[PDB]
This record gives sequence, C-alpha cells and structure tokens, in this order.
Amino acid sequence: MKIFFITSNPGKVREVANFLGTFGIEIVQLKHEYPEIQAEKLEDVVDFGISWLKGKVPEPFMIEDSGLFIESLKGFPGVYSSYVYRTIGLEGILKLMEGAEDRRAYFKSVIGFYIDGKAYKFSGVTWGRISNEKRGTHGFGYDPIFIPEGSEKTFAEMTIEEKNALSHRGKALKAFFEWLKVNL
Amino acid sequence: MKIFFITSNPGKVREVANFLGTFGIEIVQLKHEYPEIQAEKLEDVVDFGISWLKGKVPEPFMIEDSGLFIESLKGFPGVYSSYVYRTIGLEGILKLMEGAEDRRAYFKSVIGFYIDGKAYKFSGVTWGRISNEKRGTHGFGYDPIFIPEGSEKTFAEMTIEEKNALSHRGKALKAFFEWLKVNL
Repeated sequence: MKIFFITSNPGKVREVANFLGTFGIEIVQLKHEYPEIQAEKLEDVVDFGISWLKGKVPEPFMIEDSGLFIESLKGFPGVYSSYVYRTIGLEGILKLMEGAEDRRAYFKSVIGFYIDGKAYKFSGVTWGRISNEKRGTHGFGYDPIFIPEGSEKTFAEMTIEEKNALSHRGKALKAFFEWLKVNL
Repeated sequence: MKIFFITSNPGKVREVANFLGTFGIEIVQLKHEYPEIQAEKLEDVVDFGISWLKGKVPEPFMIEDSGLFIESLKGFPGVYSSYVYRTIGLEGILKLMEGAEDRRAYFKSVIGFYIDGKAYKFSGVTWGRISNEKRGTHGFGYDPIFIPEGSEKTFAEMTIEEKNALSHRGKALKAFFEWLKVNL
C-alpha cells in the first residue's frame, strides 16, 4: 500500500519509509508546505495540518510532528524543537542544561493519517536524558545529545533500524502499523 | 492465576484487581511495608522495592508506583505525589497553578512484577491538564483535578472501569496483561 508523507525532513523520510517498508508499504515523500500552528501540544499542530492539506494532496496521506521536551526547562523546546535546533543548536541546549540536577527529557512523535474522509492520530514517546556532550554521527536534530532510558548510547550513535527499535517515531509508526493491519 | 500485590492503597487495589479480574486473575493485597527511595524516576523506586521484598513475600508478586508530573512545575510533584497530596492537598496544587499559562500534566504508573527469579516492568502514561477547580466524587488523590486528553471530565467524575479505560494505571495493567498471556 502507498502512503503520501508530506514533509521536508529527510531524516524523518528514511525512518518512516524503511520501517513501514519491510511490511511492503511504499512511503512517498511529497513536498507541499503546510502551516504549523503554535500550540501547547504536538497533536494540535497535526490536526490543523491535516485539515489544511484537505484536497491539495493525493490521498491517503500522513504527516508528522515531533519534539524534545526537557523536564527542568518546563517542556522546552517542545513543539518548537525544529526552530530552537536551527537557531541555538545543540550547544544552546547544553548551555541551558549546565549544572542541572535534573537532565531528564522525553521525545514525542505524533503521526496524523488521512484516508476515507477521516483523520487518525498515533503517537509515541521515549524517555531519557540529555547527555553532557554531543556524541555520534547518525540521525538528525537533537539525536547527538539524547540518551534513551535503558541505553548508554545517544540516538545519533545508533543506526536507523536501531533508533527505530527505541525511538519515539518508531513507536508511533508501530501504533500506526497496528491500526493499519486492523483497518485495511 | 494469583498475584500478590504489596500495597496499602485501596484505590489502587480495586483498579488492579477488577481489571485483571475479568480475565480470571485473582489479585491478593498483602500489606508488607517496603522502602521507596528518593529518585528522579518511578522505575528506580520500583526496582529497589522488588529487590527488597526478595523472599519476604509470597511469589509471584507485584508492586506499583505512580505520580502526577506537572509541566510548568518541572515535573512536580512527580515521584513524591503521595507525600505532596497528603501535606498540601488538592488546594496546594491549585494555588501553585493559579495564573498558569500552561496547565499540562501527565500521570505515570510503573508496575513491577516478580516471578521465577526475575523482575519485569510495565508502564503507562496519560496526558492531560490540571482543572481550574476540583470536581467529582470517585477515585483517590489528584483524580478530582486531572482531566485526561480527549475528555471533559476529571478522573474523579468517572467510574473504575471508566478510569481504567483512560488512566495511566489501566495502561500499565494492559501492558502487563499482554506480557502475561505471552509468558504464562
């Protein structure tokens, strides 16, 4: 089955296509820019996005929003993870986190899927901590400073299959795949 | 199958017994006090607890820790939810949350299970927001000031079966039940 994934993030592209790939699902990366609202929650942004790509994109379609939520920083950068990454970078988070007693954080991914006059949401969350220094050469964004719970390596020290086994995006994709086999 | 649940929380007792009940699992509430460490994470407390109830309690056994983590309060009261509830109460949280732009919070439950020279952990999380006033007559603890995402009612406006369908504890119990059918 084919799914059109509206995104300009190539790191997301690969994670999604490869995972859903090995069950025979072809993921097709369309680049149609859509509006991401400011909101307290990722799902709010996804809802708005699907509603807007109504009848401008081939169906079935999916979109995704994700973020790193840092406990001692009251959820920052959260919904604005992409912006904060490109402005202040990995060094900015590490500077903010210097001397922190609490380095806990989570990644959250929310997938929106549209098919048959209807939208469905799936989500995934991985808990962890912010590393004391950047490590690793894979992945994208905050991957080099996030170590998920139970692991010693950062997200960026792992391969796509390895991240997908542990990551927020992997879990939302799982929840999504579970719904798909039950509804198609 | 019988499971010995070491706890003095009768609200937890009922939720757990009833849910696992309807699949023919008899949950037995033993009261053996054990030590809960201060820790950044619920799972840390559970691990320590199981390790300590080693060979003092009949097997198989389970224990649970849970907490309400309030975003704008940097995860408070979190691991210390039970203490904070009995000291400052529902009124204390509401006072702390007055004028808050961000009322987001989550409940997390972690179940520890011991059987066959081995411990296993399961967890569940429900996202939501702190209500502006207390509502409802069911449940325990912060139930009257927590509204889970997608709902209009607080945890305390719902029945046990209704909370179990939506709650953190219900989700950990589900994850636990899924593991049980696969391993017994």
